[PDB]
Amino acid sequence: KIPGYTYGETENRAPFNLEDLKLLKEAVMFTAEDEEYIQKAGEVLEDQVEEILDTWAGFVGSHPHLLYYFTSPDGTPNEKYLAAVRKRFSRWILDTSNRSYDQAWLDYQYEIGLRHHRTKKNQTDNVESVPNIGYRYLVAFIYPITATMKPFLARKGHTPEEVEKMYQAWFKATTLQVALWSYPYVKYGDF
Amino acid sequence: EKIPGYTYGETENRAPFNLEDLKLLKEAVMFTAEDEEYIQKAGEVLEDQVEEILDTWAGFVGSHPHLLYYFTSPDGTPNEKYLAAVRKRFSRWILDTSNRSYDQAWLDYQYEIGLRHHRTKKNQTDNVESVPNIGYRYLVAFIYPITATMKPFLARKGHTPEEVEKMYQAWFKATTLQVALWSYPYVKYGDF
Ligand code: HEM
Ligand code: HEM
Ligand SMILES: [C-]#N
Ligand SMILES: [C-]#N
Repeated sequence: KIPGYTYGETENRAPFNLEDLKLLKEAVMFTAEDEEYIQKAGEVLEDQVEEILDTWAGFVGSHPHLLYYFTSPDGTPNEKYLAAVRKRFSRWILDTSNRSYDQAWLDYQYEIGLRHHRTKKNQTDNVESVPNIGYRYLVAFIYPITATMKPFLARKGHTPEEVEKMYQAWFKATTLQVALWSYPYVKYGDF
Repeated sequence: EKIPGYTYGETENRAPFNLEDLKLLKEAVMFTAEDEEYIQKAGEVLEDQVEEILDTWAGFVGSHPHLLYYFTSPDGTPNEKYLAAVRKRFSRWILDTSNRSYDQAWLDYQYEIGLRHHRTKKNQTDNVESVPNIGYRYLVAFIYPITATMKPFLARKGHTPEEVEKMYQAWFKATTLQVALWSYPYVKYGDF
């Protein structure tokens, strides 16, 4: 198993539904063309995940105010926390590429938002760490997530056109997800 | 000659986020002095194309009833006065993003723009009757179509793909940065 990974088995139903999802996909310009290319992105990234995770960890770890969110109260990084999240983040790369974007997917998107937010942060791994990840950084991270993926998307010999389409699909899907993850952060009724 | 409703540098509130917050947020979006240079270049490329850009942007918003919704009168039809007034301020925002120093005045206006999408100030600037709040989910979503809209225009002055990529990436970073700041009035106090 992947510890803490509970896709399909969340305690809550998401507060957004399939119509909300359709409308949000429209807002990020996501179509059947992106369904095709996000799946291809999975195929390309799957065997590169260790290097992708090393790069992502390098980014977070190089900024004290970001590594902060994985620290124990004494200010030192909690390596068990980092390692447990790494395994779930690795799986998220595959889920983004392979899962149907349906009710189960929406339920887990609500869960991931809850886990960055004070509602559930630190509970999954039973760690003691900072209580909340400020929302400002969830939005900001859309950029470095896409920048991290981009070079890896070129490494299986796909055409420049195909690489660009995979990258754009990844950007749309990341944006879509972060928008959903805002739910527990947003003043009730303003989402 | 004054753009109605455009109050850059003269807003009523100091932003709740400061220049140190901004430094740290720039780090999170990988925005550096290099991007300052490339966003200025993007400005130079985009400036004389703004009418086409605005038509393209309006076309996207107008293409989906649930998006055009945010500019509608109670009868469900677009408020053309509202669209036209916002268009002029959006045109200016393209230039500001490219040309202003991201300093305290800039931060203060980012708080203002957030407040104007939010129920706090929406519809007050133009004194219109429209929908009370733009759901935050769409502000985040729109990071994508903003970048997709700018991309082809960034290539229309003969720059190489490598140069267009640097301008595009700078625009993407700067748009993300701004939407992150605009979340402030939407986010539960203490969670931003
Ligand atoms: C585009 C934005 C982001 C993406 C795509 C992302 C991705 C993920 C994923 C896939 C997980 C595991 C979800 C699961 O439990 O199955 C996770 C958890 C986590 N992320 Fe992020 N993340 C983002 C923003 C952030 C930011 C800004 C930080 C600040 C460093 C951060 C730090 C963490 C932490 C500390 C956890 C563990 C939360 C917990 O205690 O459950 N993430 N993230
Ligand atoms: C990346 C996201 C967005 C960007 C860059 C953007 C840009 C802008 C700008 C520059 C303005 C004028 C600011 C000023 O008053 O000086 C504005 C206002 C406005 N925008 Fe957006 N916008 C975004 C998201 C959205 C969304 C999702 C909608 C929904 C259709 C929307 C609809 C509106 C409306 C209705 C106004 C007028 C608000 C008021 O009553 O003052 N915007 N936007
Ligand atoms: C999150 N990493
Ligand atoms: C906003 N348009």
